[PDB]
Amino acid sequence: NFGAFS
Amino acid sequence: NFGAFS
Amino acid sequence: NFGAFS
Amino acid sequence: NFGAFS
Amino acid sequence: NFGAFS
Amino acid sequence: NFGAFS
Amino acid sequence: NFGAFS
Amino acid sequence: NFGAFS
Amino acid sequence: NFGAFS
Amino acid sequence: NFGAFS
Amino acid sequence: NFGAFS
Amino acid sequence: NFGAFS
Amino acid sequence: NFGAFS
Amino acid sequence: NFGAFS
Amino acid sequence: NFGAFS
Repeated sequence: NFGAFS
Repeated sequence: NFGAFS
Repeated sequence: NFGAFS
Repeated sequence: NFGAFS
Repeated sequence: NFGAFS
Repeated sequence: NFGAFS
Repeated sequence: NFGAFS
Repeated sequence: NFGAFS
Repeated sequence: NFGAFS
Repeated sequence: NFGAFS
Repeated sequence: NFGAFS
Repeated sequence: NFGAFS
Repeated sequence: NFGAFS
Repeated sequence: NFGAFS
Repeated sequence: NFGAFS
């Protein structure tokens, strides 16, 4: 799972 | 799962 | 799953 | 699990 | 199984 | 199974 | 598990 | 199993 | 099992 | 099992 | 050469 | 060469 | 060469 | 060469 | 060469 600016 | 500016 | 500006 | 600015 | 930006 | 930007 | 600015 | 930015 | 930025 | 930035 | 959101 | 969000 | 969020 | 958040 | 948050 990857979140950036989210 | 990938989210950027989302 | 991929979301950008969404 | 990876979160940056999220 | 391989996922990149997904 | 292969997913990129998906 | 990895969190930065999150 | 391989995940990068995912 | 291999995870990077994931 | 291998995890980096994950 | 591959560019996405770049 | 690979660039994403870069 | 690989750049992500860079 | 690999850069992430860099 | 590897840079993360650097």
